[PDB]
Amino acid sequence: LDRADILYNIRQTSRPDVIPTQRDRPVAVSVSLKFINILEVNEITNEVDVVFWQQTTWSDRTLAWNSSHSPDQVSVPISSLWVPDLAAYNAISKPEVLTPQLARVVSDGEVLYMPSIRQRFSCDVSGVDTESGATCRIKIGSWTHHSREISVDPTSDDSEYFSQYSRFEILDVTQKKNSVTYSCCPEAYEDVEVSLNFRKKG
Amino acid sequence: LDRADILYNIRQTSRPDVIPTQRDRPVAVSVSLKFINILEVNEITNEVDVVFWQQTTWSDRTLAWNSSHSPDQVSVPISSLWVPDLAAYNAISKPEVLTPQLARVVSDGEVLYMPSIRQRFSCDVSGVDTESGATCRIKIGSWTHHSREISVDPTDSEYFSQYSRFEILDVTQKKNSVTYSCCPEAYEDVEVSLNFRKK
Amino acid sequence: LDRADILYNIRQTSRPDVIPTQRDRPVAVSVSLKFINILEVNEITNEVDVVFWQQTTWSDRTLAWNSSHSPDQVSVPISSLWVPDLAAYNAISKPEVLTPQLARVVSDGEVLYMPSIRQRFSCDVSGVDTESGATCRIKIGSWTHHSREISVDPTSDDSEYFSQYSRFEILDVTQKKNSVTYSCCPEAYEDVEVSLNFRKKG
Amino acid sequence: LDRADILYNIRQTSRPDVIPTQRDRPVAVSVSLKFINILEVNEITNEVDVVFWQQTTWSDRTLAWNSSHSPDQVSVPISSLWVPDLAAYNAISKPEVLTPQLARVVSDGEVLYMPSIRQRFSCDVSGVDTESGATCRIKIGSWTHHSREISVDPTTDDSEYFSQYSRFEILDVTQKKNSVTYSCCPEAYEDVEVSLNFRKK
Amino acid sequence: LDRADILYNIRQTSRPDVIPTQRDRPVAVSVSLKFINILEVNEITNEVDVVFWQQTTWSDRTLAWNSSHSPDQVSVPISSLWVPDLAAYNAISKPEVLTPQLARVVSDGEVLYMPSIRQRFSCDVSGVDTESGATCRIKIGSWTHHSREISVDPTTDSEYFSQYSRFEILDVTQKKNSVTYSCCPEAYEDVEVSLNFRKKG
Ligand SMILES: OC1(c2ccc(Cl)cc2)CCNCC1
Ligand SMILES: [Cl-]
Ligand SMILES: [Cl-]
Ligand SMILES: [Cl-]
Ligand SMILES: [Cl-]
Ligand SMILES: [Cl-]
Repeated sequence: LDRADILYNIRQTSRPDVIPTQRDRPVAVSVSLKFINILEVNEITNEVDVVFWQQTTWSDRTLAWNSSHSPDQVSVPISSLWVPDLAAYNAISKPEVLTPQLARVVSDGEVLYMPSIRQRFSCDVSGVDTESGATCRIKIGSWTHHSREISVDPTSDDSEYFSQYSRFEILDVTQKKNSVTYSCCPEAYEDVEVSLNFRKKG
Repeated sequence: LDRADILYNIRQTSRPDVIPTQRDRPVAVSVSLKFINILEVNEITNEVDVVFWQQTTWSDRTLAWNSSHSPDQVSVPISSLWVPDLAAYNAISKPEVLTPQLARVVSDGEVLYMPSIRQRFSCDVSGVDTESGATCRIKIGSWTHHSREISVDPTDSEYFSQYSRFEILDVTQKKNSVTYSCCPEAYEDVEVSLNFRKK
Repeated sequence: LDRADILYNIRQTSRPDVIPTQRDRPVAVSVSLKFINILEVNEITNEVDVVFWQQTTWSDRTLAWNSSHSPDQVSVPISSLWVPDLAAYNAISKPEVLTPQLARVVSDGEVLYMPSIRQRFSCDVSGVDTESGATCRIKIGSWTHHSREISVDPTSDDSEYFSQYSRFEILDVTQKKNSVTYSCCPEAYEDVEVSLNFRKKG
Repeated sequence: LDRADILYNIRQTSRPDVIPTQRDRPVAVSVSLKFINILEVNEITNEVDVVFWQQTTWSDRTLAWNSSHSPDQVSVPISSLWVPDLAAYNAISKPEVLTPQLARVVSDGEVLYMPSIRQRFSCDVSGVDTESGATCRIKIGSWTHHSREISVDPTTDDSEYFSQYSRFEILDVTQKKNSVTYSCCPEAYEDVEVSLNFRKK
Repeated sequence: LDRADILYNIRQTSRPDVIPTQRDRPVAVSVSLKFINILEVNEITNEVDVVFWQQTTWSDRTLAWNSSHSPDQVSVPISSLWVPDLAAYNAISKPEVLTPQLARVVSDGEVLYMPSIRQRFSCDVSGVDTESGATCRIKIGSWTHHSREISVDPTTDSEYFSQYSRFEILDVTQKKNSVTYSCCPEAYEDVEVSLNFRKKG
């Protein structure tokens, strides 16, 4: 197969509306935030404007092809793929996607989608101008798929991609798995809670 | 049936333009606002910027499937479904939808659509910096469907951000049904009274 | 007929690009503005930011159906209908439509379209902080259809739907029929001139 | 023919991607800006926010019909027509189109497209608060079509449509045709340079 | 062939989803920024708002046609072409494209795409109000295609820069880099554009 054939096959048989569950197990989605910038912070309103790369991976076996005498990977527009319906629970703006909306598909059906996103959050900005800094928690999970359909799991240097030119610096990033069960319903919705410990540079 | 078959069937036979009335009874739409944040308040202009989850439920029997050896529920893009034409009467900005535009469809044809919306409203901000607080009333109803086509009923502060400059004292919901001088028909709305104050 | 059949028939046959002229007479469009709010006024720049319901009615006989044992009216997306190409001649922002873009179609082919619009205008803001108030004139008519193709005519209490919470109050609204000729072309374009007499409550 | 037939024919045979050149001669595009308002001016940054009607005309013979016992003109969505790829070279915002995106098509294939546009420009705001005023020059031409494919010409009262309520007033509007060879490409690109001489009241 | 036939053929066969690699060599993409304006600078936040023409060229042999008794070039909507998935690594706003989204396709399959973009960047604004000025570095490369799939090269400063900017350009250098990230084995090529500029005195 060449790239043309693989991309034709994916475009022609793409069920972007269909979660690729295998044998009634959840789709395992990995999410890791790489912080790139902290642009605007307001300690009065507890609001932050952040840029991050959202490293997102999952398997869709319907995409897989025999890689013998074929490309190992192709770039696919996300409009031709099922993508997890991830939302930031404490976002106060729509995600501004700064990058081309393409994912990488490996011949085994692994998908890697890593958009650069600028987004505003409601989180704890208290202590931002102190030595110990602020801890801003960002929660990202499936909007409509509970734990039997989508599982979310966290997956380098926290500041490896962070802009040296930000007014802020990163002290620590932790990414941990949470679940919310709401009063209305019995099902749990999984999220990654990303704790961004940062401060204003002196 | 698997998810692929159910979602194919819905996509292929979706009449998103067709209100799913049964036996000439109105479609019963439930609306409950879960307040998440109060972001900007202006007591001079009487304007508020609010984030809420708009819990919206109704039945569309045309979506229903036999759930024996099948999923009980699927996630469906709202572009493939009829959705009530709800509007906030006192909104002064278009709703900014912060979440994926998917609904949950249950095998009995129940639809649950719960977008996170940021929107600006014209309401009473007077008293926001006092102990008793402000009461901001938000009215939501069908823009074009009268009471014989759509009924709206209330089904709320539990998921409010601890980091807001504001706090919720109380949320009350009433149903209103208004017949205007021009027309014979009644228009239903849910009136949500948000009593909040600066911390 | 049921709603499903009527909406199918309209979607299949509507011709949204085709002005429904009868025997080469103009399409009679009625326009009435119901003011809902006055949000921002600037007496220096002579600019106002207003919210209004634009009550718009006309007949399209191609939409009509036999109402015996059928609904008298349906809700139709405006993308499935011909709609008059109305513009505010003194608008300085695009109309922000706040409401679902649906019209009501009666079985005789009468259409009622009433969007809630927020829009900014260039008009006379002088006297806004006085007892007599400002008179801000808004002109609305067809962008491309002259008087032989579209006629515009004005169609309750002026303040009936006006927000009690506005910094402003309405003293009077008058709506009258005008015509504009541009220097380039011989034809007249009909408009409704809406005079909004309002003042600061102070 | 009635309007329904003409609009069906245009919609069914519309090649909006295809420049309607005749025998490898350029498409003659006429462009005239009618200024409606000057909303924000900044003499520090040399930026202006303007509203104008962009009167745009050209011929597309593929649209033409026999007008005997037929309408002489129809309103057509620009999504069903080829439109010149005009750009303002010194625009610093996207054109905000305020009006329905319809053009007039005459039975001979003449197209008239006149959107109301709000747009921000980088131009000379110096002297805006003086008697002689500022001269803000706006250059509009085809982004991708050189002079053998598109020619641009100014059309053959400057304040006739200008808002009486603007903080500003128009002293003069002049339009001149330029034909410029840029470093990237060997071909010449035509533009209309519109000089807006205006001042604060 | 006429333009209508060429544009039909391209629309029917272009494969916009398919990188036009030849014999498993990378697609050679050339990128050069022509700075048009510097609109807003903030030395406190280290943010700049810039307008530039992004001159972008590559070959797609699947677009080629016999140019004998045919146009040498056509204007094609980029939605009908494969375009490199270029991103500015230090952009903090989405690119605001100010120009019609058309590329030029030559009969040999060479593509020229040159949008005017307004975009905000995180870069070194320190020294902007001094004689030596600030040096703001902008890195542009393929978001998803590593060096075996896409190579990025500069073509070899103030020619199109607005005389009305509050700022002036002292120097522009454009040089080729390769970045390997810790997670993954492949290198991604980028053009690093160093914009040395200052406030006019
Ligand atoms: O459906 C969700 C929900 C949240 C809160 C309440 Cl009170 C009810 C339902 C849970 C899944 N994510 C979207 C919202
Ligand atoms: Cl690829
Ligand atoms: Cl599902
Ligand atoms: Cl209906
Ligand atoms: Cl017409
Ligand atoms: Cl061409």
